[PDB]
Amino acid sequence: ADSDEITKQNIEKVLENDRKFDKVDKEDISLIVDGLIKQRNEKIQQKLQNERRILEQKKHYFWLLLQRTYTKTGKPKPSTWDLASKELGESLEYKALGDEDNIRRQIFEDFKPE
Repeated sequence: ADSDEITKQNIEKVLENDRKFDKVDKEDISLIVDGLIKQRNEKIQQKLQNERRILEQKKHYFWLLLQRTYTKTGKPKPSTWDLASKELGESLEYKALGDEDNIRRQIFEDFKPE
């Protein structure tokens, strides 16, 4: 979907019908293109939402790990994630977001315990 790859013009060159365009107006060409671009955007969006569902489960489990390590009363939530991460990273749930490093730092500060 990303960049549409000039889908309208590539489809419009096909909609010339090997240059037999003589019985189709200019209105038909644009409307078919707009439908194909919208369906390409929808197909991209549905796939991206499937990736998000995998991340939603891991955010709760990492929050459960951070709560087990840094509870309300037992260990205070660090003021800087670098101090936290140096002491956190033996446990496997911080390693389960080791490709999602921007998410793991944000959800740590935004944990808000109790």
